[PDB]
Amino acid sequence: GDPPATVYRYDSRPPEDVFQNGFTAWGNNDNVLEHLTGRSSQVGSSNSAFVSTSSSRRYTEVYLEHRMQEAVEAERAGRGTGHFIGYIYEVRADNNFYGAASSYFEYVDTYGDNAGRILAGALATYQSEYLAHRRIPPENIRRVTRVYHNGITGETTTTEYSNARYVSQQTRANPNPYTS
Ligand SMILES: Nc1ncnc2c1ncn2[C@@H]1O[C@H](COP(=O)(O)OP(=O)(O)OC[C@H]2O[C@H](O)[C@H](O)[C@@H]2O)[C@@H](O)[C@H]1O
Ligand SMILES: NC(=O)c1cccnc1
Repeated sequence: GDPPATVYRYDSRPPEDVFQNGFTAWGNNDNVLEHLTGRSSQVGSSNSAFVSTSSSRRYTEVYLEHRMQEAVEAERAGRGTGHFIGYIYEVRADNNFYGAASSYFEYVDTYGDNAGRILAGALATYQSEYLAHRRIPPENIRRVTRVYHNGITGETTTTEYSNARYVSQQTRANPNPYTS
């Protein structure tokens, strides 16, 4: 019943960056609906105040696999090399991580939605999702799984290593919804 002590994040950026610097959110837009619909992320206004994570490692693997498959399709069509490297970061959650579901229900029951119209064509999703407000320090980042895909040979290689900067502290995600 406790909030998760560990969450996961798929990101394209390599540990030389992330292990040293942590994750910082795009900007100061802490509207939960705009984030969960994807409107404030990289593909939208790139100003979200949240860093998305999941209590489900499988969720982040599916996400990684989708991006890898896009590279595979690009090579098959002559519009890419097929090369892809994706990373799944294992992260210790603390009180600055908020459950997406509870944050979403509170938000939309108060200010409402506009389904399909917040981002265009997007519904708000949130199942195993946890939102870190503004930043995840490098000290929270435990390890990474590196998935390397050779675009021409098709071989996929997976390796794992820990972050020297990780600090073992006793924390878990916030039990409460995010409120602005
Ligand atoms: N601060 C940054 N600086 C440079 N690149 C960044 C930065 N943040 C992200 N990227 C790059 O931007 C890429 C995407 O990271 P993100 O914008 O956080 O979005 P998501 O993928 O977590 O999903 C966010 C929400 O959207 C959907 O609704 C989801 O379900 C979530 O609810 C990173 O891999 C990096 O290449
Ligand atoms: N970037 C991610 O791993 C992620 C986790 C949960 C929801 N959306 C994105």
